[PDB]
Amino acid sequence: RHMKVLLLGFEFLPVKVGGLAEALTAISEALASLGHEVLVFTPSHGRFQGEEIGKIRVFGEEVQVKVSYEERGNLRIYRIGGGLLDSEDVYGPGWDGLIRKAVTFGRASVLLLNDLLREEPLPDVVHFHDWHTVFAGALIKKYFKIPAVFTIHRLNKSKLPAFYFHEAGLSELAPYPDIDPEHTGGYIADIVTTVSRGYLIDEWGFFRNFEGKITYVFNGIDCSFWNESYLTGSRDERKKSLLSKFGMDEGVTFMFIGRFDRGQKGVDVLLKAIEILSSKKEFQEMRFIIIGKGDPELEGWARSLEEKHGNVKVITEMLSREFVRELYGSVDFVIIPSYFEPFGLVALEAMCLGAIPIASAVGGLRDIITNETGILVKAGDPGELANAILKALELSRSDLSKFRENCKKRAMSFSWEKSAERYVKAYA
Ligand SMILES: OC[C@H]1O[C@H](O[C@H]2[C@H](O)[C@@H](O)[C@@H](O[C@H]3[C@H](O)[C@@H](O)[C@@H](O[C@H]4[C@H](O)[C@@H](O)[C@@H](O)O[C@@H]4CO)O[C@@H]3CO)O[C@@H]2CO)[C@H](O)[C@@H](O)[C@@H]1O
Ligand SMILES: [Cl-]
Ligand SMILES: [Cl-]
Ligand SMILES: [Cl-]
Ligand SMILES: [K+]
Ligand SMILES: [K+]
Ligand SMILES: [K+]
Repeated sequence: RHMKVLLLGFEFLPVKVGGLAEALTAISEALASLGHEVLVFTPSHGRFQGEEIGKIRVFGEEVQVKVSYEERGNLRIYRIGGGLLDSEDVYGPGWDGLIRKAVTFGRASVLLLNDLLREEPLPDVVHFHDWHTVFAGALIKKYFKIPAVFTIHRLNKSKLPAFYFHEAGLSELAPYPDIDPEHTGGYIADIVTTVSRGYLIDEWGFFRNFEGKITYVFNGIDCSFWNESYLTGSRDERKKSLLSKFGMDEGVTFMFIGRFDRGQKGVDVLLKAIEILSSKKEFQEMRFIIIGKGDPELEGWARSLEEKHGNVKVITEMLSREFVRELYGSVDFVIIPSYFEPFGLVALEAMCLGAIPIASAVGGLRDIITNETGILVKAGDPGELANAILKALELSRSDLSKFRENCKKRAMSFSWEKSAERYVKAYA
């Protein structure tokens, strides 16, 4: 039953870059609330000012380690500062700084766990996340000999010089001049996981190295935040109103929310799909809201289409999640033309709010979006996307309502509690 878990993560609310902080906080809270004792080690990144607990030696120098302790029942959070762990640049500063920071975090973690073990038993498992925490995971397994579980949220696919493993005290893990840290993490782990069954398959070229000890464990979504109980009026009124607030009268509405970049989130695919459609007769019963920022080229292309058409709105400012929740709760479709997707949180947030997804058939999107709950399409293919948008527009029959309902039912089976229960089996 009850386990004591040591969870190593490189970000953790309130200190976040993208969604990882929130996902790790969610997991920890879920584990805790099932009754398990959960200790979290994570860097301070400059936000906390902890107690000195002793020195470590990193790259020929001494570093005084600091620790801030937050405790809430079975959930125990240790934020470790000292040297590079004080940089506010979570994934820095610079590439070299980052990796030195990750080594620093590895030695600092060992120090802390020794310090703690003076007064409590060893944890039953160490669960570390992403490549940044591999020095720490590998050192803890090595020194304290406890079962390790390695979870990959996103494969960085990059190598480090052996120098770093040597300096970390992990020479035995460095039999070549250059070493893939993700591969090392899978290698020393008793169990490896990633956050979706379709990403595990999309990356089987990597993950097959761990046949026999590899599985997937989905992430969750917070549907207590993402639901419609926060919105008023009916969906028609809201849409009628939003569109109008954008200069447009009613029409079936598609939304994209994403950074603007090449070969990732796929706004370029969508901007092209739109051009492809901007000559059909039905392009006129369609409204597009494009939200994000990044590549200037991609920005201009979007601003230009906005100008060319009184049918396209573009938002490069930053939207609060309260407001995004409003958008999802009022548009007809959300479009998710990713080139790859470890999990698919946006699809879930949208689905929790009755928006019907049209997504690339990549990674977790293939898991999440089943055939009664959204439309899937080849990634990278503007004509396939433009076509799907067309199908959707013809879909417009008040049995979009069947879809919407299926979307909600579905998205909500992705609870964090189920993730946690799943990780617990894996721990055991
Ligand atoms: O099981 C032992 C190790 O397993 C894992 O190692 C991985 C590496 O992380 C991968 O990067 C790769 O190793 C490559 C290596 O990256 C590359 O430099 C090259 O190595 C040559 C080397 O240049 C040359 O000097 C000579 O000694 O031969 C080497 C091998 O021919 O190619 C390597 C071979 O793939 O693959 C291994 C496979 O495991 C894990 O990362 C380690 O921590 C673990 O100890
Ligand atoms: Cl992200
Ligand atoms: Cl040390
Ligand atoms: Cl195979
Ligand atoms: K010194
Ligand atoms: K299976
Ligand atoms: K994701």
